[PDB]
Amino acid sequence: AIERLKRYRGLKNLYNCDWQVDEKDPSSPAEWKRLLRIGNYKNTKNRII
RNA sequence: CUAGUACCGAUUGAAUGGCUUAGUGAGGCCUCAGGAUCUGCUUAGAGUCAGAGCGGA
Repeated sequence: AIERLKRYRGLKNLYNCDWQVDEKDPSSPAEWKRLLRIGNYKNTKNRII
């Protein structure tokens, strides 16, 4: 069970967990800082136009 | 950060409308004049040959 499943964290509730977004785990894509990240898409869109 | 809501207040920017000072004023109508032209009569041009003179539009 360990070698099959060690990657699984286990949680009480997804809505309450503190899972980090840009997690450093190795299966995360090579591009992260390479990716564009925006936040307020609404306030970006209308501003650009 | 964004949204919403308002005040003044600068340009008169740049316009719309009412009132008002001063000055100007189209057009037709009435009236004082003017007379391009057209035409009747008359002594008189000829057996249309001119001129003048008295009228009308």
